Amino acid sequence: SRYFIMLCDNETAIAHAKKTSIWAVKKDSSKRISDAYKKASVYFIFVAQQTYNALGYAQVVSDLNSTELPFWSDSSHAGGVRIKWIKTCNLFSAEISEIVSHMDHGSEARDGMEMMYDEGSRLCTLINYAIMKR
Repeated sequence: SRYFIMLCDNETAIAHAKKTSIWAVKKDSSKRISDAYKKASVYFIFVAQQTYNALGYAQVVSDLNSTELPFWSDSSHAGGVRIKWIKTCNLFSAEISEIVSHMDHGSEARDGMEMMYDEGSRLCTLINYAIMKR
């Protein structure tokens, strides 16, 4: 399993993705994600950019496609992927936020980056736990 963070700075993008199960992948992250999709189960963990709220996580279930992008995409995006939502939420967890704060080997997460297996596993557990506690 391989895990990537999507930092959402646009409420309409996440709302649309929660309804339509498509995400737009940035040109700078697309090569790594597409390659990972061919080699492993790939998960996107969605986090709000401004607050580090947990928004959910999903499995990627199609490869990068420049011909299927959601309406909110722009010239920074290479293509879309279809996703399968596993959990959806909108909550603040200080434990989740701390992981995001240090995801770039001690520096703050960057949108589209791949995280370590341990970080992905922990984040998915923390999302499940936060949901069951709220």
